Amino acid sequence: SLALSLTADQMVSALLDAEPPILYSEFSEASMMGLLTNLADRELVHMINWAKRVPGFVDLTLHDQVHLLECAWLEILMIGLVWRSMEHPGKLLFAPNLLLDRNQGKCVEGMVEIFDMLLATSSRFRMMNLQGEEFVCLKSIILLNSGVYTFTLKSLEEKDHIHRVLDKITDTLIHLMAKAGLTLQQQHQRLAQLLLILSHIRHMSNKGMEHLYSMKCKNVVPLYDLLLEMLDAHR
Amino acid sequence: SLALSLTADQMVSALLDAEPPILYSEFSEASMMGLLTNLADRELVHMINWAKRVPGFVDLTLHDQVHLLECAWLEILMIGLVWRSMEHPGKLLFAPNLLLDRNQGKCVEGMVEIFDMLLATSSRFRMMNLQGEEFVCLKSIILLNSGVYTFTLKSLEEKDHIHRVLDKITDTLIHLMAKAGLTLQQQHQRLAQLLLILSHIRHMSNKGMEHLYSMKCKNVVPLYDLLLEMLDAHR
Ligand SMILES: C[C@]12CC[C@@H]3c4ccc(O)cc4CC[C@H]3[C@@H]1CC[C@@H]2O
Ligand SMILES: C[C@]12CC[C@@H]3c4ccc(O)cc4CC[C@H]3[C@@H]1CC[C@@H]2O
Repeated sequence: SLALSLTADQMVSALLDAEPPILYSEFSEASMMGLLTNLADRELVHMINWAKRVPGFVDLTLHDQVHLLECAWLEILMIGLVWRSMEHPGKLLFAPNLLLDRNQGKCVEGMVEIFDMLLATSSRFRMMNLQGEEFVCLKSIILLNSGVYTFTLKSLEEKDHIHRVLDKITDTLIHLMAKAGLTLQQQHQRLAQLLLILSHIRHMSNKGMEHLYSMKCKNVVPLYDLLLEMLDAHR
Repeated sequence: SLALSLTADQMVSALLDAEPPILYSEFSEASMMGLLTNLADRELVHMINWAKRVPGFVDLTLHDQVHLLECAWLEILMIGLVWRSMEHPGKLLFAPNLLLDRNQGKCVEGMVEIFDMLLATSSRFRMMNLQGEEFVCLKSIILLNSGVYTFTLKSLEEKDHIHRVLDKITDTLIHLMAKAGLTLQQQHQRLAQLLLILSHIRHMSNKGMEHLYSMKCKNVVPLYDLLLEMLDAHR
C-alpha cells in the first residue's frame, strides 16, 4: 500500500493535495435549511472524490469505502466548517459568501445548539492554533476511524489495514509537531488534545443527523438525492 | 489542585482506588429492559461517589460537576461494561451473575446493534490487551472531556482546569506505557489508538440514549428516578 510507504512528508502533501475546492452558496426555517442543505449536497460530490485520494482508502473493498463514507459524511462536513470558521469568532462561514452568525441559527428549530457546539469547536481550534497540515490529518483520521467498528476474515484484514494507516497518520502528526519544535511532552499532549476533539465532532454529528432527519420529516428539506442517501445510511 | 501535583504513579493509584464496587443483578423486552435499567440505576449511585474522587473533579463548581456527570453517565457505564466483558468473547457481562450473549439482545427491540457495537469495542480492548491502569485513565478522560464544550470567565477558568487535568492524565498514560517498555513510537501510537475508541464510545452512548428514550416512551422502562434524571439531562 502506498499509504504504508509514504514518508510523513509525502503523506502530508498527498493530503494537502486531495483537498476539494471551496464551493459558493447559491431567511426562514425552510429558506435557510434549503441553502445549508443544498451546499451540503454539493460538497458531498467533492467529498467522494477527495476520499479516493486519502492514502490507503482505495485499498478497501468498494463497499467498505461506501461504508466509511456513509459513516463519516457529516463529521467530515462539520470539521471542514469548523476549520474554515476559525478566524471569524462568533460566526460560521458555510461559504466564502455565506457567513451566518450565531443568532441566525434561531431561524431554524433546534439549530442554535448545533451552532453553539460548532462555535465552541471552532473556538477551541483557534485557541490551539490548529495548523492546516494538522487539519488535513484529522479529517482523514475521521474518514478512516468512524466506521471501522461496523465493517469477516476480509473484515479482519480490512480492520488491520485501517488501523495501520491510522498509525501512519499518527506518525505524520507527531512528525509535524516535532518539526514545529514542541517538546516530546508537548507533542504527546497536543496529540491527545487533537484526538479528544474528535469525540465532540462525533457527538455533534449525531445530533446533526437527528436534526436533519426531523427537518426532513417536517418536509422542510428539499429532495437532494446524495444527501438523502447519506442520511438514510444512518437511519 | 491535588490533581496538578500528583505524580503519574499517585494519579494511577488514586484512580485505581476510586473504583466502585461491582454490583450483582437483582426474558421479555419488558423483563430485560427492567434488569438492565435497574442495574444502571444502581451503578449511577456509585458513579456519583466515584466521580468525587477523580483528581481535579471536585475543583469545579457544584453545577459543573453535575453537568459532566449528566453528560457522560452512559459513556461511563458503557466503557465499564465493555471492560468487564473483555474476557468473555461474544458475550456481555452486565454483572458477575448476569452474562447476556449477543443473541439475547434480540429480546428487546433495536438492542442488537447496540450490543454489536459493545462487543466490537470489547473485542478491540481484548486485541490491544488493555490494562486496568489504562482502563481507569480513559474512564476519567471520558468523565472530564465529554461535557467540556458545554459549560463565562469562570467557564474559561473551568475549561482550563479541565484541559490541565486532561494533560496530567495524558502524561500518566504515557508514563504507564513507557514503564511497560514500549518504544517512544509505540507509545504515541497506543495513545492515539486508545483515544480513538473514545469516539466510538461517544457514538454508542448517543444511540443508547436514543434507544433508552424510546423504550421509555413505549412504557417498558420502570420509573427509576436517578436514571430518568440522567436521561432527561440529554433530552
Ligand atoms: C445537517 C445540517 C444542515 C447541513 C449543515 C452543514 C452544511 C454544509 C456544511 O459544509 C456543514 C454543515 C454543518 C451543519 C449542518 C447542519 C446540522 C443541522 C442541519 O440539519
Ligand atoms: C441504556 C440501555 C439499558 C442500560 C444498559 C446498561 C446497563 C448497565 C450497564 O452497566 C451498562 C449498560 C450498557 C448498555 C445500556 C443500554 C443501551 C440501550 C438501553 O436502553
